[PDB]
Amino acid sequence: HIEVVGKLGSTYGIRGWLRIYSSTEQAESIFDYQPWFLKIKGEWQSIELENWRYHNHEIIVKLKGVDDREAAQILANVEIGVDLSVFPELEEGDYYWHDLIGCTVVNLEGYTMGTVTEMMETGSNDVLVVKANTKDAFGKQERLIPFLYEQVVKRVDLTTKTIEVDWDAGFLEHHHH
Repeated sequence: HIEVVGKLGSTYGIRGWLRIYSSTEQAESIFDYQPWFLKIKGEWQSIELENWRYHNHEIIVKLKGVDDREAAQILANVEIGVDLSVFPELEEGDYYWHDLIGCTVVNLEGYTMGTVTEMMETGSNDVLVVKANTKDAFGKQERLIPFLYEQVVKRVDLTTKTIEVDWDAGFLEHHHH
């Protein structure tokens, strides 16, 4: 279950913010987990993160119940932990699918197919449900693109949240040339 991933520091400002030091393998990664757990009196106390930002090469955090210098003072130097245990076994697809939701699909011709709103499994066939852009060139509202690696879905790039596919926009679409 719970594993240490950081430590709270000195209070900043007068409204509750305080510095942070994360043991997380890289750095900002401690922010991909919720809720957080502060070890107080040798016990894990759950706590919600509200926001965070940079203050001169120094990350600073703002927690839910903390709203002032004195309330943050109490938390100085306590360990932060998160629940890294396994997630429930999915009855459909895999966790990686979740990263495709919201990506933009563009075919080999550079045409923007729209934003993928859902991965749909109908039987043994998985399909990306793409919400076409407002009034796109071929009059389609939605596209069902087979989630097939190599022949249809060429690449996924979360760096710019994009999915490249070899899928015609419409019958009359012009090709490479």
